[PDB]
Amino acid sequence: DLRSPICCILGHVDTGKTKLLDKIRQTNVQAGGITQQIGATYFPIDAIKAKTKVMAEYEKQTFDVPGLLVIDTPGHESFSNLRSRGSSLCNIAILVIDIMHGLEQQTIESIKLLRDRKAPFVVALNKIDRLYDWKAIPNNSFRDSFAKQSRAVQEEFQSRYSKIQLELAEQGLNSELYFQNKNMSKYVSIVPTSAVTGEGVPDLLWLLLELTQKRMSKQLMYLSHVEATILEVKVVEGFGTTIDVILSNGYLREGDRIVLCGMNGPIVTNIRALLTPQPLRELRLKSEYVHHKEVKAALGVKIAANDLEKAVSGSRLLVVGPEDDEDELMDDVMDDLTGLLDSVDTTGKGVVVQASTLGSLEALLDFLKDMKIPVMSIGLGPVYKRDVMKASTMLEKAPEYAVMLCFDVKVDKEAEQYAEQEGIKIFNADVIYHLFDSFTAYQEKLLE
Ligand SMILES: Nc1nc2c(ncn2[C@@H]2O[C@H](COP(=O)(O)OP(=O)(O)O)[C@@H](O)[C@H]2O)c(=O)[nH]1
Ligand SMILES: [Mg+2]
Repeated sequence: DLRSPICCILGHVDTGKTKLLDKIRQTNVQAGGITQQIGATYFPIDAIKAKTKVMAEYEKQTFDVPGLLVIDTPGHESFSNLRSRGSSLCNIAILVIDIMHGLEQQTIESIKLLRDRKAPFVVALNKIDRLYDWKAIPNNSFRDSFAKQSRAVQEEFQSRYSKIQLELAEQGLNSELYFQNKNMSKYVSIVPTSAVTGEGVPDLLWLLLELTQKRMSKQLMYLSHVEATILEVKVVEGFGTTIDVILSNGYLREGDRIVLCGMNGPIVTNIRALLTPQPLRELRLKSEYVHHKEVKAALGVKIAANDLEKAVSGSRLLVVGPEDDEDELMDDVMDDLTGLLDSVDTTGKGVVVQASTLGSLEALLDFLKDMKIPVMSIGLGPVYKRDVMKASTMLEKAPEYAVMLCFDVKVDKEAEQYAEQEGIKIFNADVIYHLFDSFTAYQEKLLE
């Protein structure tokens, strides 16, 4: 019937997003069936019902979708694919904000990322239990526990919340509590949360269900064509190169013929194995993985197959069924990469760019297009000496354009030394915006 929605959690360090995730993950004693998958964890709808029971006191409950899928992996893997395709990787985003700290640098970074991404999101106001002399009711709804609290506590909460709402107003986005908010489009919804007590978690889950079911009912339907995107390319012993992928829709089976985007060219291979993590320590001891002859959306799965090393993160994966043309499909999957590649001119004066994923590369090229800096070549995966040579060619005619913009990429020591001696400039940042700031700083420092 319906397709399970995908949730992603992003916040400044020590906000409690991991702890919150663990609280939601917590085994329910009554339900159950929550499985840790590769790059994600899945919650069956019954477990959510069990967790969202108290929300019956304030809101109408709907449980149409089979489950909720959230992404465990730290960072921004949920945005490794193109923004148009982005809906597949992340239906809704959870921005965790410490009610104590309020807005922080990584928070503003994440906000800007979401605005560029045009991705819908809600904010979780975590650490509310830390409010002075807060009396906690484990796993209670927010409004109930708030009503339970003393006037002093309510006033402290109101002060901090008002401050944070003001800070969000500074970033240009209007914010309101989820029940108070009239329109989701204009106002972002705040749900106060405590990852330790579990307070607000029912509100959060209910809100996710509401937004995803109502707004994304349109977005999430069942499709017989496969829908999947590669979160990561990782090397696992006994399998060589494997790809960790989120299967948003459809069925994947062993022995399937699949085509995926690759740096040099399109990759075609047959699935040798479909793998999921194994919870039981005793069984995990024999083998770290469980094999599935067939796998059904929505879940995060590790795919083992030939020629996976060339694979690019963020790329969509297509299965050629009978009556389908594999070559046509290769062009189809490659279309995003080619689409980005064309924007760069192999012939002309430009800078060199290297990125980890398609989405990061997209954001980079968008930034350069805005700043009007031309790009001669595009790079994916680890930086090598040749990639630096590409920039080295620019040195004779234009010293200023002989630079490398690299995001979330690993640079070889040989490449590092070569660039060091040659005088090429390499920009590398964990955060995409850090690279923007440092780069503009470099341009203005060369401008003087
Ligand atoms: N009191 C309280 N502490 C929290 C809450 N959420 C997180 N913490 C604390 O914050 C510390 C670090 O949080 P962590 O989950 O590692 O943040 P993350 O790495 O950004 O996900 C942990 O030791 C938690 O005890 C909360 O809701 N209430
Ligand atoms: Mg963490």
